[PDB]
Parts: sequence; C-alpha cells; structure tokens
Amino acid sequence: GSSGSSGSPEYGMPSVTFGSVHPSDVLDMPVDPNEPTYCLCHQVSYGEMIGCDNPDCSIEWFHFACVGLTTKPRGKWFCPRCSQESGPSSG
Ligand SMILES: [Zn+2]
Ligand SMILES: [Zn+2]
Repeated sequence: GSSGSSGSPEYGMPSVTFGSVHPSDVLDMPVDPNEPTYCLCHQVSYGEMIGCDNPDCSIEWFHFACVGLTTKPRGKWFCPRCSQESGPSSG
C-alpha cells in the first residue's frame, strides 16, 4: 500500500474607500398625502379637530364627521372612547 499528505497557508485583506455629498432642491410642488394619521379612522389629521381634553389619551385627536362635532368646542370635549360614562340613556 501507500499514502501521503500536504498543506498550504492562506490569507488576504481587501481595501475600499469613497464618499460624496449631494445638494438639496425643493421642487415647485404642493403638499403630499404622505401625512400621519391620528383620528381613529386613521385618516390624515386635517384642520377639523377638537382634541381630547384628557392628557392621558394617546390619540387626543379626531375629526368632526367621526364623532359628531358641528364645530370646535375648544372647551371640555372628551373622546367617545374615554367618556365611557354609565347611565340610563346610552350615547
Ligand atoms: Zn376621523
Ligand atoms: Zn380621549
């Protein structure tokens, strides 16, 4: 019979470097629908708003056509999710 063996080392080290900056330019265009949503309906928070008087309320922001608010009470208006009051007549 017979047999044998062998071997060989190995190594390496790459190298790369670069970098560049680009200027800014606000093209002539109006706003975009890419706005955040607050109201429960998850729709763009527009002017029509009242804000929940409750400071704890995370949303504390809704519309009028979602909670029936003819106008902005700018007073003591609590969202229909916080009030959760209990009585004879529900609503
Ligand atoms: Zn809404
Ligand atoms: Zn609330």
